[PDB]
Amino acid sequence: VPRVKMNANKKRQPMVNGRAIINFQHLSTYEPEQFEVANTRSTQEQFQAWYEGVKGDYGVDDTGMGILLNGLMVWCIENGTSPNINGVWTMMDGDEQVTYPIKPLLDHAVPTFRQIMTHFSDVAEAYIEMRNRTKAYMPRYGLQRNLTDMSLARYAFDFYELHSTTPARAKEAHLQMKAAALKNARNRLFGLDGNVSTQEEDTERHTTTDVTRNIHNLLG
RNA sequence: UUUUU
Repeated sequence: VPRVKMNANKKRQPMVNGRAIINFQHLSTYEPEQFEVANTRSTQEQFQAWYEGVKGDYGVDDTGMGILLNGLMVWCIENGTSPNINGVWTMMDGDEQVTYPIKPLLDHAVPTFRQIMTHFSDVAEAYIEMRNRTKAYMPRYGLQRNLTDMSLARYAFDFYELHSTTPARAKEAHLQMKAAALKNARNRLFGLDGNVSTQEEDTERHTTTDVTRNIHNLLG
């Protein structure tokens, strides 16, 4: 008495013209990563374009970017990846402090800069645990949110990506800090258009006329 | 979706 193996498909199906459109053979093997089909982060083409833009502006090569990306990621952990950031971002070269401009780093991000840094969310999460083994390390973003749980330091930056299995109680904490940080976020599409209104005067000026025009139909 | 500095 062998054991039968069950496999179910079809059932309802779209059936646009009497036959199914879904390729169930391909659907069985089509199991991509959740972050590869999410619209909350930049695509591979957009991320690749951003990478070359930073190279052409800073002038460093591939090995230089590897060092810079580590410093930039740490800076983005402490300081949020807001589109309004300006000035320079700093990294420690052993003992001295070196600064790099922020403006060229924001120009080549086709989507918002937070989507670009979302690609570093998995690496950034591992960085916090590496720091939180012998010392209490809390990112400045988590300090500004008044998060009193040091165990939930893995999730203390604004470019963190939610996962199906990685967070269990951190989902509630991460969303609460997002709501607190976005309590007074204005959303205006337009504002201060480039037109200055005013008007245009098209009238000839002659010595025989007055400041504006001649006087007619006036008696006295 | 964005908006978290």
